[PDB]
Amino acid sequence: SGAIYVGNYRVVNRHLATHNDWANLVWEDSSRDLLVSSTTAQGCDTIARCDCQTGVYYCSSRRKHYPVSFSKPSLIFVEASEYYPARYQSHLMLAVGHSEPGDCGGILRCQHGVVGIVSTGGNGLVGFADVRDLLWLDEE
Ligand SMILES: O=C1CC=C(OC(F)F)C=N1
Ligand SMILES: [Zn+2]
Repeated sequence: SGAIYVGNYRVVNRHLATHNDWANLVWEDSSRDLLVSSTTAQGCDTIARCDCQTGVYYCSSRRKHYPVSFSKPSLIFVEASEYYPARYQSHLMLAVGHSEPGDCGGILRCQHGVVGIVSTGGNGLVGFADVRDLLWLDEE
């Protein structure tokens, strides 16, 4: 589990969105595994605006933050998980690291701020849904 809180936006894995998220929907994209809902209170997070390929992510299944190198966001085939069938997921970054389903929502951060959230795992990789292209998160 986990979210990004930027301005009056809450960014979650689409597959973990709650009824309240869907009732306060700003934007969602199944292909990206992302959903954004509106918040009443302002959030503590700053979104990275950059093309970093190194950062640190939180792994809940290890209670640990790991430094990683990661691929640039791309359209990637993802094997079946407990929460999606095998499918193509867009805007996904991969790193070598540990990820189980419940690790989804852990933050990946670089020197510029929040890069994305854990969205995939298995076979020794961790996949992160990028948010750095979502410029509208920073305004309005
Ligand atoms: O292997 C699967 C097939 C379908 C899924 O989607 C949904 F049923 F959770 C999840 N895992
Ligand atoms: Zn960066």
